[PDB]
Amino acid sequence: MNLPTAQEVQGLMARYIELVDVGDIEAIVQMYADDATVEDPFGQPPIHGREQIAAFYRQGLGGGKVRACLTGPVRASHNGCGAMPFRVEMVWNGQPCALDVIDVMRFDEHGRIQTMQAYWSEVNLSVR
Amino acid sequence: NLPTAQEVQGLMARYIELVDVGDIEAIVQMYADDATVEDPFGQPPIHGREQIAAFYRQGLGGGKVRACLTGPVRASHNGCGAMPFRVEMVWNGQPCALDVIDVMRFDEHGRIQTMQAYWSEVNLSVR
Ligand SMILES: [Cl-]
Ligand SMILES: [Cl-]
Ligand SMILES: [Mg+2]
Ligand SMILES: [Mg+2]
Repeated sequence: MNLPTAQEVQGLMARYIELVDVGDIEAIVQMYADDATVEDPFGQPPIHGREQIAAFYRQGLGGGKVRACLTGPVRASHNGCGAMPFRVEMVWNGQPCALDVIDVMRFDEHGRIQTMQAYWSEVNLSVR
Repeated sequence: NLPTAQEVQGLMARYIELVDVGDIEAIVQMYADDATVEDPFGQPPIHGREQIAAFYRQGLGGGKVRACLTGPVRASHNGCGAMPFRVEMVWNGQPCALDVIDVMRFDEHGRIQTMQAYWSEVNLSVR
């Protein structure tokens, strides 16, 4: 693949959720560019490179008990970017928690996620 | 410093509220002087307070475009947020829907510095 057209952005971003949804940490990290960055949550400094991004997803996913699902359609541009709304269900002190998130991604000219920014803070964390 | 995350859920909601009711001056009053609009994302940015009016007067001048949040605003703690919504509008004279996510930053007074609107045709439907 080259720089993903808008339909290509959509399928990639939905796969990405499918991988979070099963917790294939290594297939996730192989969707990123070797020198990608992750800002998650957006505002905290960035995480550079596949090693660090791998350490980030293992800590987040390698537990407890994380599921994820789109909560509306992916919105894709014609320059290989996109944004998607989703909800992450996890376990916290045995209490089922959920977190509403939007991730923005910019891809590269091979269909690899070049930057990801995840929008959320505690206003989107609803403990039940 | 900057609006609190909770001040972001409020500003971005109010923005939606004003789109829907169609108020252009109340939209345009939300934009800091040096703001930019990228709508769609993948174009060139629009900057100039008359240019940004004008952009809201084309879209909205007909008086019948609606809009509403389709899920919660996601607000950061560095002045920014992102929201999903659905627009009702006219295209090819047929009622249509368009799904959109806007990302916004704000300033140090609660006005908009950058707006980015993500969508393309893959997000247009015909009713
Ligand atoms: Cl949605
Ligand atoms: Cl949502
Ligand atoms: Mg699944
Ligand atoms: Mg590269």
